[PDB]
Order: sequence, then structure tokens, then C-alpha cells
Amino acid sequence: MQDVRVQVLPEVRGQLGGTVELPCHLLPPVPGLYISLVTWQRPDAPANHQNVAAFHPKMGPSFPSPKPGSERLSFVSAKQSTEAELQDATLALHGLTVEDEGNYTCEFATFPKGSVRGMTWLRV
Amino acid sequence: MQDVRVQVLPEVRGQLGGTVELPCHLLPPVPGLYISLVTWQRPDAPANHQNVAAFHPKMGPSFPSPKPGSERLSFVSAKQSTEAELQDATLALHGLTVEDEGNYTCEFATFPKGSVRGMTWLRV
Repeated sequence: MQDVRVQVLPEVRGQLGGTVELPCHLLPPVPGLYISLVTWQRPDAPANHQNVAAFHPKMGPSFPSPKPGSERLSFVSAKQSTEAELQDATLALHGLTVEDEGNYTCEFATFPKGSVRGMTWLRV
Repeated sequence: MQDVRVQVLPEVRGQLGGTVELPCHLLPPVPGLYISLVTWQRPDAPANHQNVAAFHPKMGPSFPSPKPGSERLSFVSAKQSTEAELQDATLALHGLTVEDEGNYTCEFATFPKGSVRGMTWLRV
């Protein structure tokens, strides 16, 4: 089986007050490869605020942290299930504030290949 | 729902030629927490070899890297569905080699809480 890798931008410049997207995609599509979960983290947050977004192929989205929080986050293209489509894990952040800045990591938990991640610096 | 984290040993001394176990548990138990995948990684390896083992609740184990490889790795207690039990992700390496030494990370991809990981240094 072909290996998969995460494609993200190394830096995204966001406009304060507005909306910004953090593109994230798993490539290439590979037969026999399942995406079990997608997660976004802010690795520089305190541990209980590091997981900021997760998307499960049956259960859909969860935004477990207050920062940036549920009301301002969305998965632009992730679809629950026959076959769920999680290869585009692009995240959007509305009402962008200075407190939203910093590193974000997009990770795909896949089987059988395991977990793969990419990192983006959101600069404001 | 309580916050979770990963319990591992900081360091493990292993018997060259023999078997070593790297314990890993997700704690505390929390009802309604779904464990989507467990993975073990060697973050210092080249990315084709970083993911060394994975366990999916329906699909069972996989050993994506040829090194250590499936012939030498097993999950000691993880069980696949019926109810999967992935909260104990303890990994056994068999026929331990010098090339196996280094940093190991055990990660749980969970929903709704996201991903959490603990690290163990394997030495001789």
C-alpha cells in the first residue's frame, strides 16, 4: 500500500475580524486506507485546551476546547457517512482574534498506516 | 466527561534478543469516550518508518513499518470487536535489536476529546 502524507501550508496569514481557512488534506487517496479520525491541535496551548477540533467518520464534529471554541470553528468539507469523506480536513476560523494565532497541527488517524500530521503557523 | 491522558513508563531497559514490553494506558476510564485508533510511532525515524504499530477497534492490528515489523511486534492486550478494548495499548517487541532503541510515542485518537500521546525511551 502506497504511503499517505498530510498537505498543509506552512504559514497562513489571517485577517483580524474576518474568517481564515487552514487547508489540510490527506494525499493520495489509497484503496484500503481508512481515516478513523481527523484532529486539529494547538500544541502550544495548555494540555486541556490542546485539542481544538476532531471529526469522526460516523459521529461528525467535536470542538472540545474553549479556544477558539465551537461557535467560531468549522470543518469546511468533512462529511460523515456509506463511505465518509475525511480527506479534506480544512478548518475555518471565524471572527479571527489575536488570541487565535500560533501553531496548529492537522492529524489523520489512519488504518492501516497510522497517524500522520502536518503543522501550520496561523499568523495575524 | 473527565479529561484523559496517557500513562506510560518514562524509560524501559530492554533485553537484547529478548522481549520487552512498553506499557500504555488511556486513563481514567470515561464512559462515552470512543477510542478510534491507537498508534505507536518512533518520532526520530524517517517518515516511512515512523509508524510502527496501529490498532483499530474493528480492523485489529497493523504494523506499517518493515522495522521492527509485524514479525517482531504485538499488542499484548488490545482486542478487536462485539466490544473492542483498546484502553490498554501495551506493545511487546520481540527479538530486540540495537536498531530498536530510542524514543517511542503511544497515541490514542479519541472522540470527542481528540488525540493524546505519551512517550517512552527504550534503552539497553
